[PDB]
Amino acid sequence: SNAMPTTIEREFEELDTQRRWQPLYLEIRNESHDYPHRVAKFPENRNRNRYRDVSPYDHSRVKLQNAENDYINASLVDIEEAQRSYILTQGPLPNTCCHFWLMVWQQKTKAVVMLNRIVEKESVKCAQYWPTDDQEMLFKETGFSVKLLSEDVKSYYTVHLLQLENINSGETRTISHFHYTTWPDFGVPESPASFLNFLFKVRESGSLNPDHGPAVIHCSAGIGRSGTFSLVDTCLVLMEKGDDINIKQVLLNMRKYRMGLIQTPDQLRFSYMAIIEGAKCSSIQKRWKELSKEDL
Repeated sequence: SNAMPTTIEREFEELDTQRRWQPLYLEIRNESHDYPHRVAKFPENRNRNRYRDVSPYDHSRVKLQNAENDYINASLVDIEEAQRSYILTQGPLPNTCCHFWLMVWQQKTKAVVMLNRIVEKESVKCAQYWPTDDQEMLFKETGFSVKLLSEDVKSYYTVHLLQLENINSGETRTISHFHYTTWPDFGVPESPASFLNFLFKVRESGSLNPDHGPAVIHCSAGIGRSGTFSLVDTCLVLMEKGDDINIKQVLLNMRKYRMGLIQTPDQLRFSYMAIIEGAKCSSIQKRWKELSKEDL
């Protein structure tokens, strides 16, 4: 529709030309406001944090309602401008899987987006908090069980349909669990197409829309891969609404909700590439799907 490169396109060109991705990434690190995270650093919360230096801010943390200790390492990332809100969280610990499902229940979450593998370069990054066989999984501490209803196994992701049961009330909800299986830790998806096909499979289930609770997005720390997913999705939504977006300023605004979103210069560059390609969307999504080779 315009011959002239968009601002984002031109920024990308000269960022690449001048090899300026690391300096831009360092600028974002330098301009990121720190906010209090006292609750994360309570001594009784030590066994609730996977990583010492990845903490939710006091002002945006997700609270476990009606619990002795209401702490979970999870952040409500709220972009009013985009009518978009996500929970970003760490990969649950063996002792916080029960808190995870409580939070999914209380927040009226329909979708969980998992961007990590359980084991990455011989480090355990997440507990297996959902079943893969016909066995009901019990979370006695918060009173939930999870059962696998069905699964769709693609070449680079699986979608699990889960029955989450509040055992105290008998009430059940179907949760879509979108598991990206080939996005390495501190790394990037194989292509903008593979990432975008995944994102649009999440969108198409209705799981990111205002009529459900916030989607829960997690990886290992809930900032790198989770920040990439959330940034791209938020920038795309801002752009269709007709906003003329600065990706750097959108990232600094999302970083006010959860520290350290986007962990590498390459992740930042990939975010740009996915936003540039994503801006082009019924047939565009058809090409992404085929280029993703999801059926191999």
